[PDB]
Amino acid sequence: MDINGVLLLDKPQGMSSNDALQKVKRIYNANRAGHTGALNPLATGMLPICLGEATKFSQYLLDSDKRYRVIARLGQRTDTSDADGQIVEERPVTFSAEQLAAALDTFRGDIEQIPSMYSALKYQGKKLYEYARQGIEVPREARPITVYELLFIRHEGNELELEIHCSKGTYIRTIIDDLGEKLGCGAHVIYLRRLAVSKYPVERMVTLEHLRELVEQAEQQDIPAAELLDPLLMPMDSPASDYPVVNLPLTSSVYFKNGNPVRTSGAPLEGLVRVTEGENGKFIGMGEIDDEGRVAPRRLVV
RNA sequence: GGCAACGGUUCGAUCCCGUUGC
Repeated sequence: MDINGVLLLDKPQGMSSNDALQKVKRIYNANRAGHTGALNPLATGMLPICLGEATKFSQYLLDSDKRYRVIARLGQRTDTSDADGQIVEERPVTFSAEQLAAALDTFRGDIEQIPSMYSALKYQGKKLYEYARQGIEVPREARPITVYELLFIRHEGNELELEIHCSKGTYIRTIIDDLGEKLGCGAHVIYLRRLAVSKYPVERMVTLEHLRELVEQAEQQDIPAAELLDPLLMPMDSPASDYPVVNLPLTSSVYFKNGNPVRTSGAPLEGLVRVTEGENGKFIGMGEIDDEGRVAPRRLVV
């Protein structure tokens, strides 16, 4: 009975995202597990973990929006754009309040971004950071990201704190390093927390220690860790919740499950959709409307 | 299932996802 679902963990600081994933994977004794977007060791926040069948639809989160809380240290520039690196430049913070508003505004809307060499973006088979750590630079191509909202939380001393909502693949890290140059002093990130991923309730987040407490509480009360861990998970189809659902009668789905496109009533004129079966409205996987208007299976649950 | 190339995701994912080849 492999476990399937989504766990909204709150990543501990100074831990790599893969490490958090493995510990969660082991804790739930799940055969398969993947995360839907990384968080740097320094950062903390929401890191969705897809378990079992859920890993199948992880691309949808991977591509959704994320909201962050970040504090930057003005006057200093690091080689990795964050506190976890060596300082390469240190200059006086001398920008006027109005110079700070103009800048914060240049990063609003649709913009192009050249990510840090210290990232997992792939170049010729290797991770960019691999070249970095070896003291090598490679040409990068500006990527198009979207800043939905930028919030000026404050500005005290050498600190500037903001909260931003952005599209997938956004390196707030780079905005700070970029902004640091616009202002004239330099700037690296010292605090980073992902508040949300897509329309996910921060109220469902749980910390690694909290999971470890439930496990402990389980042996103690002599009950299966599952009876406590399982309820913390979101449904496996949640990653595709952003799509229209469609139900098929047991009769129409037996064909669907054999890779056969089928016809139904309330079937969208195009795009992806979640497919469910008769009564319970049980989820059986992702479909897509083809040229003939039928609902063609694309990825199914075993 | 698997193996390989390449890409994705905010950096120490071989491990998760996708394209392609076998």
